[PDB]
Amino acid sequence: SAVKAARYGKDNVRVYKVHKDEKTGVQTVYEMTVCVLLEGEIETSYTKADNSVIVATDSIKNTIYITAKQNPVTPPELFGSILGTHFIEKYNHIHAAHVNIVCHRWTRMDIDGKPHPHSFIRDSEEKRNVQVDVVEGKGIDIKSSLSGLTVLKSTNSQFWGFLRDEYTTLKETWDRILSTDVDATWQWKNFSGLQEVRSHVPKFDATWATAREVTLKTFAEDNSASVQATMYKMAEQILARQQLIETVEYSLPNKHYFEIDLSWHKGLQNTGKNAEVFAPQSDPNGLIKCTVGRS
Amino acid sequence: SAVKAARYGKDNVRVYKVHKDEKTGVQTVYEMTVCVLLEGEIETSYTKADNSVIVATDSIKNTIYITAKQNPVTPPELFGSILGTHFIEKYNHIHAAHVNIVCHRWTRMDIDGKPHPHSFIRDSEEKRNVQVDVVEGKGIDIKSSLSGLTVLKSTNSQFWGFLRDEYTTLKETWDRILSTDVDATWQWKNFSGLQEVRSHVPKFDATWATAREVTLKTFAEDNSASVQATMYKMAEQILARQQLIETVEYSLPNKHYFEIDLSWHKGLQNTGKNAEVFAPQSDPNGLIKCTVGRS
Amino acid sequence: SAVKAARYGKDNVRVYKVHKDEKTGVQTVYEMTVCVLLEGEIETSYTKADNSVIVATDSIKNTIYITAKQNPVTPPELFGSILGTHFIEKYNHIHAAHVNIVCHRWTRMDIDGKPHPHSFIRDSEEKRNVQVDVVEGKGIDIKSSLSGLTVLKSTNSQFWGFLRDEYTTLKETWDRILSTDVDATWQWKNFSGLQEVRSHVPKFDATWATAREVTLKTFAEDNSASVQATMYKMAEQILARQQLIETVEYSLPNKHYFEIDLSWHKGLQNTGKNAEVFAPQSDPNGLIKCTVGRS
Amino acid sequence: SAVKAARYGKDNVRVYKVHKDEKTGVQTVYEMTVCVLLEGEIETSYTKADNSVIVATDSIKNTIYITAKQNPVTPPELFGSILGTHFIEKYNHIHAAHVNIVCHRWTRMDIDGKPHPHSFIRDSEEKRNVQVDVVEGKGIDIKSSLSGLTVLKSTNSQFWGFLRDEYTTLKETWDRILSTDVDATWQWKNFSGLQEVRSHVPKFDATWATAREVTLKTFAEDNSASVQATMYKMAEQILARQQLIETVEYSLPNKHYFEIDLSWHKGLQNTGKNAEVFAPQSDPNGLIKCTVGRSSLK
Ligand SMILES: Nc1nc2[nH]cnc2c(=O)[nH]1
Ligand SMILES: Nc1nc2[nH]cnc2c(=O)[nH]1
Ligand SMILES: Nc1nc2[nH]cnc2c(=O)[nH]1
Ligand SMILES: Nc1nc2[nH]cnc2c(=O)[nH]1
Repeated sequence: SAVKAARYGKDNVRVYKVHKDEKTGVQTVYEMTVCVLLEGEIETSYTKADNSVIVATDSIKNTIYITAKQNPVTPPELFGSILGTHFIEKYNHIHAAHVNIVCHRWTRMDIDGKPHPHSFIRDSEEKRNVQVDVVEGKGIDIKSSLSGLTVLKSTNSQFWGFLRDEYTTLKETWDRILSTDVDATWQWKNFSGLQEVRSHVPKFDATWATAREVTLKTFAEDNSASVQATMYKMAEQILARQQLIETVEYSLPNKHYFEIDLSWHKGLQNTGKNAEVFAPQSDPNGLIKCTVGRS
Repeated sequence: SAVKAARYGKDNVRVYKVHKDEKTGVQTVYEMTVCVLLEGEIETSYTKADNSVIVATDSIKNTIYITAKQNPVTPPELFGSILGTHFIEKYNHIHAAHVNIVCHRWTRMDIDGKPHPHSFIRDSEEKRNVQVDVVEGKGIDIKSSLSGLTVLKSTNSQFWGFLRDEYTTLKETWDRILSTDVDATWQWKNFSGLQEVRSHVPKFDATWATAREVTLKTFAEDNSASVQATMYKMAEQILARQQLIETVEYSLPNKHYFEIDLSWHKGLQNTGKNAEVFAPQSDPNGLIKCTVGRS
Repeated sequence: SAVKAARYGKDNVRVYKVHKDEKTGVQTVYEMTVCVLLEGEIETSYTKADNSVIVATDSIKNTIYITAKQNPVTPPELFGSILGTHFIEKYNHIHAAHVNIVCHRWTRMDIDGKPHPHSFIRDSEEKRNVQVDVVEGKGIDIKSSLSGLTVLKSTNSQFWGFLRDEYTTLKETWDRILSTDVDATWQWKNFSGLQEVRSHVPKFDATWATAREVTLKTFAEDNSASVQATMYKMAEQILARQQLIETVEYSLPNKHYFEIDLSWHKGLQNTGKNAEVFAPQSDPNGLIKCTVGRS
Repeated sequence: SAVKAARYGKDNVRVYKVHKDEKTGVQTVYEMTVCVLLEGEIETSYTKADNSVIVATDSIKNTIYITAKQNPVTPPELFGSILGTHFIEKYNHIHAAHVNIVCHRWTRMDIDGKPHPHSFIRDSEEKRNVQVDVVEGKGIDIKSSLSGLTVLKSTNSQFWGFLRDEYTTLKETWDRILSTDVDATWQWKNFSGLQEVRSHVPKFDATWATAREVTLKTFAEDNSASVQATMYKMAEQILARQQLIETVEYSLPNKHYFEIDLSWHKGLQNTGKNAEVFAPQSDPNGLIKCTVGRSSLK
């Protein structure tokens, strides 16, 4: 046998960092879950039980804290690159680092129409993630995204003209409920090193806000008959507003709402134009994926 | 042996309702999970295997759907009362109905700084619930609540002066993080019947908004060395602002954030006054409860 | 206002203990999640923010570990009584201690047809729990239970004879799938103190086994048209076999499996006597409860 | 801009099938969750909102049910093949079918020392899965695995001799607790088509049982200084017991049990040789992976 591939590291490392302003007295908090996986000349740890090439995962957890203490944790795209570079630079035998970061929401509270200096609320289970691959000699690869974004539109969505055969029973519709969770991922053009990443810092937070805004707006305004076409319009706008992006990827898990026919009960009308009460379905669910690039 | 208590019904009944305004064309959606358990002279289903006294759980389901279609599903406190009343009025042997409703958040999307007519977002995992108890010849008991409200304050929270013995290792503190999930419940005075509940409708949504605002404010502004003291303050205000309320119950699971001593590494200062990076703890967690009533 | 009720303590405290047999060298492991809530003269901590009467929840945690170290953690009924007793006896202003324990399975591995001395496998997600209420001058109250026991019988289950009205659409059946999670609890007669509990120790593990065996046996053998009737028989046998038990309580959340009509496709027969493929339903579900006592 | 990649289908389709032996009266049940994703000339559905090329997800669901009714659902490897094949063979514009199947346990109950004819128990949250990729003109690729296998050994596990530096605080140990959730996947050699998969049907259940056995036994008996070394040995044996296997992948999440120092309480000894009470840690956790293949050395 032979080791064709190997990674290892620490997962689920929860980190919280606070920023205090001595002047204004305002405080800002950052909470995220980090995962670091290493690659390199560690083959013997598997084949010869040689631990000498092993940087303890516990030490990888230590490095994460230490790094967050000496560096800025925002934007996550930067912090990830810093954390990733450290490993391939500090350890001669390590040649790849894979960093995953999940950012939780801690939105500043508004008390009496005013932003509180030190109170926060988790206003959503929506996440801002980044997957940064740092490979020796090959620069830095970044993949930004947002997930856990749940949306619904009560009308202005249709579905007809689809293939029909001996396996179809679905009835075409010109009005229906469209609900889904949004997983959007934008891949940045390869970066040569930390210095290049550092120089584009301003673009990160901006592009994210751009991705979020485009998604919501397009979703809300688009009177579709093809979820596929809807997400394609979403990817176009993103690619157009940010030149540094190489590809945009969407993954929309459809959430179905069934009509309930109650006519059997005193001629109760609750279908088609009279549909008012629906039964949300936990499963199954449609899944539509999409990767869009430049011509 | 003998049956001392029995209940049965349908759980996890997902429901969705949409209200359309022909005039403006603005739509509104409601989604919730309903549970209905029944009580009465049904012992024989257990003892003699007699089903004749059993109202099918599938029919309880049908009923929930029908009820929603024929009535207003908001406020929940009202809808719950109607649904519970239905069973004791339609069945001779049914003497009590216990309805549990969980309302999910579908916040209206703001596009271009203007509310969208038919697009929604799940802006939180926070819920608004109700527990209605309809008992023949004893009125309707209603318990309202809000849960899943997660907050954190980076300062202005202390803890000192607590009991100290041979089992204590916790050091006193005058500045720490305070994070928790909020579970607040207010119990209304017993209503005589559907009519009376219908007469106080406007107080349900208002009392809920009030309970929410007081919790958020008190938490944010109170600088106490006692989570206990803070929650009592919240209950006080709620009881003072709504006379129709008998008791207010709070249950706060204290989520801890530990200081990370990094001194062992090049004398890095990250404790006490220099504490910037913390480690969130998934478990365990303090749990503080409290039921406040009137003198 | 006035404090009607108050509790507080530590929750989700994970504990693991290993017992090494000094003769054979065989190791047995125990793992469980503990929760401890205290009651007593602590009102002032809420009304006057007086922390002097507060035993830190951190100390509560510490006490759990220490107690586990100096005492046997099995059976959980004993360990819960020891832990509960400690708090009311060590603190004068503490009058009640509510201990909840969840036991996780760590089944010994059989390797090559022989029990391994120190390797375990988490076979089920089924738990064994205990709730122990230790109240000063009122003895020790113990509620044992098993939960998370999932079973299914493809046949020998019926449902017909139930009530039928204008809300009924369900067809009666004489063959159907019965699946459900099992939640069984057995209340022990009130115990005077730790001394009494200790003397009845051998009865705890035994009865749990009995409850589990009866539940499984009855469910599999009973050919009934009433779940309610099946659970009652379960309760009966448990009360007959153990006199120290006062009441048995079952809570069965049904899991439905619908037939799938496939006649629209080449007249495929998949209903009634030809039903082979079914569609498991996540929700909603029927919930049947029952508390049985002695005449 | 342009469409680089595109898939779509039905996810989380729960299925239950029962087999009744009219002779013996013994019934056997099967439950699984299926996911089917399709690929092909469907770019227009994105670029020009053309649903004409779209096979409704609802119809994909119906198809799973029909296929389940007309064919065996065991072993999963076979069923996934039968299902993926159907799509590329029935739709000219559909070129690839990605089928994911999760198998839920329903173990027959033993009552009074004998197996019950129609009663089962969910004796574990452990699962048996398969990922089948049917591509037009490329054959059938199969990835079988087992997951959710949680194990723990209270001793006979060590960790010393690792790299130490200014970021290191961990102390060396010669006796510790080793617990982990096992995730094992074995890739089969490419199959030309359905007929070839059918011929090998018997190897599927046999290899699954071998992988599970090898995993448990090795975990139990190995006294290794590294989880890496222990998972390598497991892969070795599996590759050695089945020649149709090309690679074996292992993903082990080391769950930690920390010692608790109680000496601050009357000098109570609870560390090292005296350790009895441990604190299980929910997070974070170590994560070790590795893909083992066949050597080129003769
Ligand atoms: N087995 C094992 N234990 C560890 N503990 C900390 N790091 C490691 C590692 O790489 N392997
Ligand atoms: N066994 C059983 N099946 C049901 N199906 C619908 N309602 C019921 C009920 O009360 N018991
Ligand atoms: N606020 C608060 N913090 C604690 N930390 C430890 N115990 C307690 C308690 O009772 N209240
Ligand atoms: N939008 C949309 N709705 C569907 N409903 C069933 N299949 C589909 C699909 O592919 N797209």
